[PDB]
Amino acid sequence: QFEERHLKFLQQLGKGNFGSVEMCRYDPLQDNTGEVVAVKKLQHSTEEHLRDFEREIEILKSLQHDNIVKYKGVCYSNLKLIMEYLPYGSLRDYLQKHKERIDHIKLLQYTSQICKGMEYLGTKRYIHRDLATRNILVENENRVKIGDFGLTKVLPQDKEYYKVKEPGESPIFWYAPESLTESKFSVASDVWSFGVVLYELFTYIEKSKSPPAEFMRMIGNDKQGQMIVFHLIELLKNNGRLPRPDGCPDEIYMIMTECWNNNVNQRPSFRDLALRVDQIRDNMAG
Ligand SMILES: CNC(=O)c1cnc(N)c2cc(-c3ccc(S(=O)(=O)NC(C)(C)C)cc3)sc12
Repeated sequence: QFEERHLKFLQQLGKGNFGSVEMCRYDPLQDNTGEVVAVKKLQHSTEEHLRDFEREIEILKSLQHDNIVKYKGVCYSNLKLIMEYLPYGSLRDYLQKHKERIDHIKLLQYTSQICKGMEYLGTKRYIHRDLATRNILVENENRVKIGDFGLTKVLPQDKEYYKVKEPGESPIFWYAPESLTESKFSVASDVWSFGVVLYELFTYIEKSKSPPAEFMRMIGNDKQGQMIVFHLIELLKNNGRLPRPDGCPDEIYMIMTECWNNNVNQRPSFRDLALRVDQIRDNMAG
């Protein structure tokens, strides 16, 4: 395992209401020859939260895939998860800061990798429940990985869905309708979220174009607080949806819209999604 005493803090990478990822240097020989790693820890340890963190760590440990962040180990005294440090960080920040270097063909390469990373999860009956460009990491120009599994749940053997309602704030603007109204999470709800990820990528993370910004405008910025979800549910029930990002090809937007089907069973699989995207990639290549 990794010793507490040998992990040097360098900087904070992410923060939340119950988590944090810091950039650290694991220098066991204290001779500045150790590698830099990412360490995630609970922002406010609660036994409930610690139990989930334990399961999260097992989830990631059971995953080994080119498009999934690598698990390096744990750190015991306050549990700490030691992962590989992807130098380009989140896809959300990367994309926003370097939009001039990333074209549509690249966005589709990232898109395809995310699909293969999600198909892999589904193969283990794992439901991510939190896909968003802020947890997709960039190893390099050409490689992205799903980098966080803090809300990931395993489907029970007898059901094709999982019900859960965790205390606090949820990323509602990425949630499928049945997840908002019924707290139901499945591969299909992951596909709904995937379509929001696709949207994100093609907006190049323009601040006014984010899902929250776009939905709040549709709902009405003069909105309340507990009633926000209620209105969001109505808006999606009447087929209201995120607009086609600027410069986004009609064939890409249709993939997004198909992922955003109210009919849970009518949404495409991650395999077919990879298929259509790779097809489009080729059609743009030659
Ligand atoms: C510049 N390089 C980096 O920044 C970097 C390098 N290596 C990594 N492995 C990671 C992982 C990151 C991350 C960031 C937010 C979330 S999150 O889903 O929002 N969850 C919280 C905030 C509660 C932790 C998950 C993971 S960034 C990053």
